[PDB]
Amino acid sequence: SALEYNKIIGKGVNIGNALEAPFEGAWGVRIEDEYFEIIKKRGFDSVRIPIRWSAHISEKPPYDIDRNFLERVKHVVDRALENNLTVIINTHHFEELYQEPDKYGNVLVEIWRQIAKFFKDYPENLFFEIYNEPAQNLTAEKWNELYPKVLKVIRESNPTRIVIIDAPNWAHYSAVRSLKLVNDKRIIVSFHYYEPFNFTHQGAEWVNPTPPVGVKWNGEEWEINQIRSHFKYVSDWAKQNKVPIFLGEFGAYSKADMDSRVKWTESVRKMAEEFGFSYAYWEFCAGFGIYDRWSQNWIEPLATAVVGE
Ligand code: NI
Ligand code: NI
Repeated sequence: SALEYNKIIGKGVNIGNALEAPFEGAWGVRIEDEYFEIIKKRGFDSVRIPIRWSAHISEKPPYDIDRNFLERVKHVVDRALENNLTVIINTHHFEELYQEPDKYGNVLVEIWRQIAKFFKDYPENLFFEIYNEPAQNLTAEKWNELYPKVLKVIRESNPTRIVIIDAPNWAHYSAVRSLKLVNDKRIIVSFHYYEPFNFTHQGAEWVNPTPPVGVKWNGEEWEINQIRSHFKYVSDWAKQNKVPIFLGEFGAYSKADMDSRVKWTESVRKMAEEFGFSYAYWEFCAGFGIYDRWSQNWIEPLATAVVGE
């Protein structure tokens, strides 16, 4: 039945550079109501909404999320659900957790206690995702310890809602094997795919050091074969552990030449489809965007590379 839920993720897109910034709009995107209609009409099944809850909580236990922030996330979720999209909400960019997980693990626990309580009565097509891209000091070991704790508390108020568990090491495809799965029939494991990194993140200012621009991805056979090896590796593991897979982010930065981006994106997307993985493109309208807010239209053929059909 987890597999049937994964199928309602289907074809997805992240709304990035929005609520996972230190505040909404700081990174260039404010989520407009009309985007959900636009995304649904284009052919997507789902949206994934990164959210930096840790920027809108009290310092003192039990770390109350600010009420106006919760109402803003409720509005966004509501608009997406009213467009009959599956919705995934996460916690994202919890900077202290990356550095000091032992110290901040219980804050993540309490954030999730509140969100889970707030959304408990929501329809089944709202999924929760405990944390985006565990990495740094939140090691595979420490993540295997923390995530079941958060899940326990989500389950107290939401006994059956799908919960997405990311692989550690920035949700690298390889990191799937280092995940210790709990016995829960309502989880989906997620990886993010940006290989080759030198191509998808060429010119990216936020990476140190910035890989140089001008890197090509040609869609040759050995290149395609590379994607298949990575995805077969995840599939093999997922089949053995009886767990659905969500490719929760993939995309190539717009400093890459468009032709390469199109071929890479189409290839990655077709590979996720080949192995039965749901997916969410990174991302809707910012630096990796498939939608142009100024021209008010999809960027083609990259959008088609994502959506297919
Ligand atoms: Ni705030
Ligand atoms: Ni509203």
